[PDB]
Amino acid sequence: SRVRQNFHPDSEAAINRQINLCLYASYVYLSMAYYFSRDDVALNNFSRYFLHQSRCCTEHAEKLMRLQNQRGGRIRLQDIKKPEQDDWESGLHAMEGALLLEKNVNQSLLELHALASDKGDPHLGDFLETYYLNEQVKSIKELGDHVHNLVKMGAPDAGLAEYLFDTHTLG
Amino acid sequence: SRVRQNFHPDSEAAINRQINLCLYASYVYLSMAYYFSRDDVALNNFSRYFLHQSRCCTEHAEKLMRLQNQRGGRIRLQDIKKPEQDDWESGLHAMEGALLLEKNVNQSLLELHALASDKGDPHLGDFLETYYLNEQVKSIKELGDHVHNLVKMGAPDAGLAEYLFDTHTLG
Amino acid sequence: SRVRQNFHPDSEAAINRQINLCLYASYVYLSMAYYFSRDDVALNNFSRYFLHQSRCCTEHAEKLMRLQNQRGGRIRLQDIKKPEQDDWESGLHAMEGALLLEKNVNQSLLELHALASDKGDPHLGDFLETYYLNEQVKSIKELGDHVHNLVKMGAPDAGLAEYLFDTHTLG
Amino acid sequence: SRVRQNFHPDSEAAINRQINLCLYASYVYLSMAYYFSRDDVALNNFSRYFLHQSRCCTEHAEKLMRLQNQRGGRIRLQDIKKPEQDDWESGLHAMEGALLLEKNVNQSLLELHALASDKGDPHLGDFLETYYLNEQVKSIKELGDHVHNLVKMGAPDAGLAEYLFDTHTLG
Amino acid sequence: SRVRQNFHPDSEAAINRQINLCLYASYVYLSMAYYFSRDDVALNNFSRYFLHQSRCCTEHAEKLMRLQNQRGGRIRLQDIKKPEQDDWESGLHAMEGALLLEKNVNQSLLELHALASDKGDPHLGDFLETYYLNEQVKSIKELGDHVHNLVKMGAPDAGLAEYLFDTHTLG
Amino acid sequence: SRVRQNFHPDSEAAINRQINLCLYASYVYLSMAYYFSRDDVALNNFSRYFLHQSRCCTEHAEKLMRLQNQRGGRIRLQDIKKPEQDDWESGLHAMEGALLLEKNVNQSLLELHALASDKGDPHLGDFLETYYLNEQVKSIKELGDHVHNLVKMGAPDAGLAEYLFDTHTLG
Ligand SMILES: [Au+]
Ligand SMILES: [Au+]
Ligand SMILES: [Au+]
Ligand SMILES: [Au+]
Ligand SMILES: [Au+]
Ligand SMILES: [Au+]
Ligand SMILES: [Au+]
Ligand SMILES: [Au+]
Ligand SMILES: [Au+]
Ligand SMILES: [Au+]
Ligand SMILES: [Au+]
Ligand SMILES: [Au+]
Repeated sequence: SRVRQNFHPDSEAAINRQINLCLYASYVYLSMAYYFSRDDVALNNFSRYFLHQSRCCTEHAEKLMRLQNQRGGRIRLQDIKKPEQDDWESGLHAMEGALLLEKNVNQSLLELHALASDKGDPHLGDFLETYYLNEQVKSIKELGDHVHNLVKMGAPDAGLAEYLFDTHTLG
Repeated sequence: SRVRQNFHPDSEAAINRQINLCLYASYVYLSMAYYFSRDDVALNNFSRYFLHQSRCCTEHAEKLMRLQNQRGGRIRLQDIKKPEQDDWESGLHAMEGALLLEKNVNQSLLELHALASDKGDPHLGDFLETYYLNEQVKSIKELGDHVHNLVKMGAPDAGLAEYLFDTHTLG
Repeated sequence: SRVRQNFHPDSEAAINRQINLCLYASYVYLSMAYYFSRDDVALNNFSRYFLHQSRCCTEHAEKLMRLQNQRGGRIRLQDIKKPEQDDWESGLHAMEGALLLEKNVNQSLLELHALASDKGDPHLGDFLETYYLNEQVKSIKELGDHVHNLVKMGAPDAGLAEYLFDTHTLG
Repeated sequence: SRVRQNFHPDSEAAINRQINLCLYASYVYLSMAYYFSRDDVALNNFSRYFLHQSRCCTEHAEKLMRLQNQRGGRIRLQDIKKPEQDDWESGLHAMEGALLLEKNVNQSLLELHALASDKGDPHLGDFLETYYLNEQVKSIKELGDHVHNLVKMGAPDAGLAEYLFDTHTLG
Repeated sequence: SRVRQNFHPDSEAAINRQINLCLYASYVYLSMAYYFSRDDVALNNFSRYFLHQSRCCTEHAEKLMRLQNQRGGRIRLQDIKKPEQDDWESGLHAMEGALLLEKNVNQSLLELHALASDKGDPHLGDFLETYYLNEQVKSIKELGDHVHNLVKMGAPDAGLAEYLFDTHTLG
Repeated sequence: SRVRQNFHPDSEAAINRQINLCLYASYVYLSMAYYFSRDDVALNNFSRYFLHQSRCCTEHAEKLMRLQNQRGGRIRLQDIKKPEQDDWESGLHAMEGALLLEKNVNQSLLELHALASDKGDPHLGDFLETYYLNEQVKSIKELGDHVHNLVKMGAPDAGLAEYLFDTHTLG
């Protein structure tokens, strides 16, 4: 590419892997969003919350695709794997699944940053720091908060817990 | 499900297949969108055009997921297959690929409508007619228009054709 | 902590030390602020200037406390030592004391950044770069400017110097 | 000091002690504020509530420093001791700790007022009455209200109590 | 300098070299801008485009001069060399020359960043990342886009190519 | 050139020399501007004043480049020489240097006008009269005013002089 400069083939490949992972995380969140609008779950603010999470991950996936083009890399898409479950069991189980998902996404981003550093690619390092790493920390912290409150309130077995959390925290 | 009524298991399964197909079509269009923002393609209104196509297909996929929940069906997600190509070759090739994609999506919707009719599900039939069938006809017609003009202008080999089409029709 | 990831115990401890140092710097500046509103000093814009410096350091201390929580560390507070003097002697002496204070704070931040780099913590490195390191450089530069002008004007012994600097530069 | 009049050295010293105590109370409240934004506590309106308490105590400390200067006294700062705990255990425990803290601060203010009266310093007595004594009574009453409601709701062991109090009373 | 801290003499010297290079790039772009307003070239949006490029490089040069002062370095100016050509031959030749110029400027910035990293100067590294490295990537990508479209349209020999590109892309 | 009329080759060459001289004067003023934002000079309105002088000279250089194109001449750029000093010593020394610079620029413009008159080029003569000669007289007069006041105030050795001039005249 006539724009390519200081852009290692390993970084290009790692960006393509991260694109797939952010698309996958978007899909997991979409699955969770529509679990909570089932007639036998019906927690509409959990639904809205995870739909917003899904949009955020889609935006980050697209920004990585833009980055690939900006640097002269070439996007290579792969299948987006279906999520591990269609039935997410409870508000608490979904929040815990989201927390684990984001820590896995965070680990991948940190490994991508370490690669960028190894290859002396400060543009890529800054891109990750500016748009990904602190956003990931904020989301993980928020999910941790939500898990804590749900557990303390007695979710999933206490009948009022997820209902009240849906209407107060996620409202 | 305590909401389920007149909703055949075959229709539920066929809705799950259509959800996957609309997500797949969304992915194809996303792939096309970022092909046109490559530095060696750089047709930004083709890029915008296919990104909009992608959003429309995502909306239709989500509306089918909502429908499944509304009727008491259960969403079952599957892998979203990667598109057939990462390199879409030209503006004309992409428009022709999109036209073929939409005719395939349209055929699936029409088969879904025929199933709904066979199972005496007028709610499902109306849902498809109201939100899917005429939108598909409009999009196919528009893609046909675009293919015709691109071919007549001399795309892909004529150097001004896709450039001028990008700036005039898709601008 | 269920949110903790890639966060080294040394970094957590170093953050707790920096919190104490930023609180201490806030206290020094508060002391300076109220020195200049003594009836036998009465330089109200020096007073306002150092009060603003104090608020800025309090904000940075709180942002480090927020960071500790965001990353799953645990805040451990220590005594905030009283400043070295209650009588800051003159506008020039206070500005020189502030310059030395900020260089000490800056050195601590740079050592914290070097630790973050050693521990492969790019989130922490970026946090320091984004919110602390350039703000410190700007403040040190401004204090250098003020010291230069005060010295050139003949502070502290020239009777008009601090009075005129208070009303023109700090007004 | 050429402004000093009817201002007893004991009152000056007692004002310096009260400044340290109000700064200490500010620090305790800051500690409490950031306890409630831990991922394993996550009661953000408790956090906001105690942060506001902290700002109020900082304002009262500064107003005492202003008073010292207004009367021709000389501010003598001392170390601000760290709070007794970093882990405040629960919303109820923190509210009870705050109530005890404010009664101790109130006792010190009342002793300061008695000193002012003994030394025939009505300006100092009025300053305390106008800006400190009724504000202290209001805050103690409010903390008493909060403690009562938390206890009645079943805090800290009842899972919904602090969550609901956070969102309704402190929201 | 009484403000100088953690600022290596090599970094100071390298900043002075980068200032000259950004001023030089500004001069090249100014030369290109007025080539396109010749009566025998007369592509006024090419002219505007390169004038804007020139202003951007002047701003970056001045920001490096500000940085030198902020850190306590001392600006040392050198001759600004005249550009390689006064006659830039065509819109396509100028865009290709600009692309090569920016890659050379980018290489210098990346080497400056590597120096900052070697000398443990995170303030300088962040300054380059925040204000220079991503701006350079964006400009190189845009120039790549423009070169691609011009080539595909048949520039410089096809009579309509640069005229149409001037009025559509650069308008 | 098909636009060229009554435009002598000597005038074209002399215009190219004046372009270089106005660019050089712009560079001198830029150097002066950033001398006054050194931490050990820190006269920010001197800095602003000379930056404005620099922009004015850049505008006049560009207007001469436009003139060359308007008349069918061909711009030939040369190196822009670095200024005589990086350290401008004082506000007074810089103002005196600027006065000498502008008289040299003025002499060149007057010689250019005499050439235009010799070659019977009234368009060029009017261009110089309308945009250059009275602007030069105004700037020289202003610099003379500033030099006079600085000298009378006791610059550079009197500590208040440049400080007060910076804040009152140049503010
Ligand atoms: Au993601
Ligand atoms: Au997001
Ligand atoms: Au679709
Ligand atoms: Au659509
Ligand atoms: Au601080
Ligand atoms: Au600040
Ligand atoms: Au207090
Ligand atoms: Au208060
Ligand atoms: Au530049
Ligand atoms: Au720029
Ligand atoms: Au000039
Ligand atoms: Au001017």
